[PDB]
Amino acid sequence: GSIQTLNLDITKVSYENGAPMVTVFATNEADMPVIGLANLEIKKALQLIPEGATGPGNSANWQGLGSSKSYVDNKNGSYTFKFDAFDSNKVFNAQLTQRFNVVSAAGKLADGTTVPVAEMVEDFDGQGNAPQYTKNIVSHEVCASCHVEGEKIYHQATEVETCISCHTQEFADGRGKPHVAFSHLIHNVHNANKAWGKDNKIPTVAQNIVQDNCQVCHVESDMLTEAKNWSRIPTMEVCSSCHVDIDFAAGKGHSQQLDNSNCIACHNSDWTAELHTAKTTATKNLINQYGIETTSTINTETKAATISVQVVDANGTAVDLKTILPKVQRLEIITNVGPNNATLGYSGKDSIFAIKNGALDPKATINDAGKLVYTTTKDLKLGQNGADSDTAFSFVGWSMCSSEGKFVDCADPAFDGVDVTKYTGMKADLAFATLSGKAPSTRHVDSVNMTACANCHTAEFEIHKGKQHAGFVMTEQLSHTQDANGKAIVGLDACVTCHTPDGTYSFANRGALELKLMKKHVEDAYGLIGGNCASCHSDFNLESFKKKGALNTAAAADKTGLYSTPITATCTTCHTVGSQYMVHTKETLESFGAVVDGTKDDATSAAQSETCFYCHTPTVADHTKVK
Ligand code: HEC
Ligand code: HEC
Ligand code: HEC
Ligand code: HEC
Ligand code: HEC
Ligand code: HEC
Ligand code: HEC
Ligand code: HEC
Ligand code: HEC
Ligand code: HEC
Ligand SMILES: [Ca+2]
Ligand SMILES: [Ca+2]
Ligand SMILES: [Ca+2]
Ligand SMILES: [Ca+2]
Repeated sequence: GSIQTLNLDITKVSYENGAPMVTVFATNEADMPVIGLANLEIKKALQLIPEGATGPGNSANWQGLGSSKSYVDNKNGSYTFKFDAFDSNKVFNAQLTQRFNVVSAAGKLADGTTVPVAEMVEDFDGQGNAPQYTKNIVSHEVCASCHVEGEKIYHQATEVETCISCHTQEFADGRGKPHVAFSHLIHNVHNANKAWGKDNKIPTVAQNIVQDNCQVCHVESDMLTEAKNWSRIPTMEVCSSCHVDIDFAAGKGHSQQLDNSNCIACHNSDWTAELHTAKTTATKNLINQYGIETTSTINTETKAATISVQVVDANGTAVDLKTILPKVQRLEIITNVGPNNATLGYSGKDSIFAIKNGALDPKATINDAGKLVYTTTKDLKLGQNGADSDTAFSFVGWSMCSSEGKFVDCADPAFDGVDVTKYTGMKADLAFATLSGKAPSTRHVDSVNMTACANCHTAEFEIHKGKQHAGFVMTEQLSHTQDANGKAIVGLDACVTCHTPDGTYSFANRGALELKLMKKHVEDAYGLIGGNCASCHSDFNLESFKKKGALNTAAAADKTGLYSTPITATCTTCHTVGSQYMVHTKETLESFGAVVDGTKDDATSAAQSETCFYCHTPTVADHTKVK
């Protein structure tokens, strides 16, 4: 017995006896009543002091009325709370909005049914009817974009409304610590201008992901009537969380301000909203001005691929590349072979900067039809490694010079791409060709897609933008399949051009795509993701292992490549052999048909000999599952 989702509703609030009696109804995912909850609580009872009541320009704030763990299980899915010590401070005012924060701890019913954590708030007037006014600015869903839903965010709770219900102005005032008010703390912990906590943690990682982008948490909503407070209610307490060098009292960094009375007079909502979103809005507009449509064909005689790039405008109308060449900062074409198991490795792949700072490479031309045309020079070894090796796949990344939200001429032929304020990564593309002229093979894209990446990195993520690459913006341009609802899947299959089974530039980096994303995020995003496979995966495509060969897993002493059988390679990214993270010894893994950091030939020969999935039945919900 296990409940998937515990739903909680406050269905009745009665003040007929003085302190409120609060009834909560608990249901599961099938809307069935949940009887026997042992850890249900009113974590906070609050009332809302309205905007400006504590002084001109000041925020609304949640005044404390107490808490209760005293309830009766009514044996029908409902639970009725009483307060032993309601409103200890004697501040209860029936003219104010009343809030209850209800939490149910993860654990078990008597029958031993597992129950997950649940949290909610609901607001009422002072007689238990619907409320007359609210402070509804954000909703828990925005935090779940980046923080694993149902797990504690830092401490105490899993949903932002619970945080807000404890980290009040009254709480911060009572501790003599303005910074622990939630409206200060939330921006402070994602912004690197000052450290937080006893340890002076500098939020470097949070700053690099959030980038002060208000729209990752402040989202327009009909369900949130105070959503525009982020631009409409400027206060020194909140604005100082990132603007840490102003002293309003002393007029240092700013004209003196002794209260919040005049902030809105100068800091109008339009200006605050525009200035903090201007750069991301401008970049997004630049990215959406142009597209590319890419084709590739194989010469049946020479077995070279010819890649043709059509620039298009926002409407999909042809643009002759000659008209914008002076503003093309880079265009790169990377070609590999065998989309399900790349065969050329990193050193064998075909690659070219066809354009650099307005200059065509001599190997690339613009034809009379205004398309860029480039022919591979590397041996593509088409057809030399089974049916999959009939297909060449070419990834096109490009960038355009830009300044303050406008495209500009690339004025410097040697511009090295380090200063990312001087150009924009544009929409990348993927083109398939076959030697045989049959339909191309394509990689599966049904287990991970760019929608997952975009939850943390935004849809405008210019991947690898800098000295080495133009910046790859991943969109429906390189979609070749739809999901069961007919939505275009934006896959990471193009990334395999470089993220090959042989790795990237070094054999030591687990460069294979099957290893690299999981390696990077277990090392650098563990605080957000940990073991949460669902942060990237809708599914595991375990059938894909039947199309894989050896995967590079290490470098030998002499810098040559060591390889594992593919399931072992994939699991050992996190579960390092010989470490505290892997019970199976090397000898045991070999007993299950694996090659562990051996030769490419031994790993290739054994690649379909692994018995792992006889015992292991991993799902995204539980990757650890065994018979
Ligand atoms: C992605 C765009 C994010 C959204 C939306 C939110 N958070 Fe976040 N948070 C994010 C990162 C990358 C980090 C740094 C993690 C690290 O390992 O350093 C954080 C950090 C926090 C913290 C600090 C605790 C810590 O883990 O360092 C807290 C308390 C926090 N975040 C809370 C939080 C809440 C309540 C959000 C919804 C309003 C929220 N975050 C959104 C990335 C993102
Ligand atoms: C009371 C019931 C709490 C709830 C719910 C949450 N937090 Fe909390 N938090 C609480 C206390 C008593 C303290 C210590 C404050 C102090 O005096 O120093 C904290 C501290 C934090 C901090 C550290 C803040 C800083 O040092 O600048 C963070 C980052 C924090 N809390 C985050 C947080 C989040 C995201 C919550 C919802 C998931 C949350 N807290 C709930 C008490 C309470
Ligand atoms: C999530 C990580 C956030 C980002 C990024 C930004 N804000 Fe935010 N803000 C967030 C929360 C959870 C809250 C508390 C809401 C509540 O119900 O208490 C806020 C609050 C503000 C406020 C206070 C509004 C008020 O009524 O006093 C302002 C003025 C505010 N936020 C502004 C703001 C701006 C300008 C940001 C981009 C630079 C921004 N926020 C980012 C969560 C997050
Ligand atoms: C961190 C999440 C921030 C919060 C909260 C606030 N601001 Fe901010 N502000 C932030 C950044 C990263 C920048 C630079 C923006 C850019 O792209 O140029 C700003 C800038 C300002 C400015 C203009 C710069 C100046 O020198 O005046 C103003 C006037 C400004 N911010 C005001 C402001 C107000 C009134 C806030 C509370 C509502 C506020 N900011 C919060 C980051 C963050
Ligand atoms: C008009 C007379 C003002 C009043 C009243 C307040 N502020 Fe202000 N502020 C004003 C200007 C002209 C600027 C510089 C704008 C620019 O783009 O250069 C500012 C700047 C800020 C900033 C940003 C500081 C920085 O980035 O260096 C913040 C965070 C800020 N102001 C907040 C603020 C608050 C909270 C106020 C009421 C207490 C307030 N300001 C009053 C003009 C005026
Ligand atoms: C939030 C839970 C994340 C999801 C989902 C994905 N990524 Fe991520 N990524 C995340 C963090 C916290 C970091 C480290 C940031 C730091 O400052 O250290 C990363 C790092 C990357 C990098 C490195 C480049 C960078 O811009 O920092 C890349 C290239 C990257 N991530 C790509 C990426 C892709 C393609 C994803 C979908 C498979 C993906 N990430 C998911 C947080 C999160
Ligand atoms: C060749 C032109 C490449 C293409 C196309 C892509 N990547 Fe890459 N990536 C490349 C190298 C040479 C390296 C460094 C060596 C290494 O293997 O680590 C990388 C690195 C990454 C990383 C690690 C963090 C980082 O350095 O940014 C990640 C998470 C990564 N690459 C992801 C990735 C994705 C999602 C791609 C398709 C959108 C992609 N890369 C393409 C070389 C090349
Ligand atoms: C985003 C940062 C990821 C997280 C978190 C996890 N995985 Fe992953 N995984 C990711 C990518 C980009 C790929 C490559 C897809 C490709 O086309 O090669 C993978 C691949 C796997 C595979 C191979 C089978 C497949 O579905 O493609 C397995 C078995 C796999 N990943 C397992 C796995 C587990 C168990 C995770 C949680 C502990 C996990 N992944 C997280 C990106 C990310
Ligand atoms: C990093 C993205 C991971 C990859 C890739 C895989 N696993 Fe994993 N696994 C991971 C974590 C963070 C944890 C929790 C560790 C803990 O605290 O216990 C796990 C756990 C397991 C377990 C249960 C633990 C045990 O001692 O057996 C199993 C059985 C397990 N993982 C299996 C497994 C398999 C078969 C994988 C390849 C398909 C695999 N994991 C990849 C993180 C990651
Ligand atoms: C049945 C006879 C098994 C075969 C065949 C393989 N594994 Fe296994 N594995 C098995 C058990 C009972 C456990 C422990 C489960 C638990 O919850 O404790 C495991 C564990 C792993 C783990 C997790 C390791 C850790 O966290 O310490 C991984 C990554 C793992 N196994 C991988 C794996 C691979 C790659 C195999 C084929 C070569 C393989 N296992 C075979 C049972 C069995
Ligand atoms: Ca209700
Ligand atoms: Ca909830
Ligand atoms: Ca900070
Ligand atoms: Ca295309």
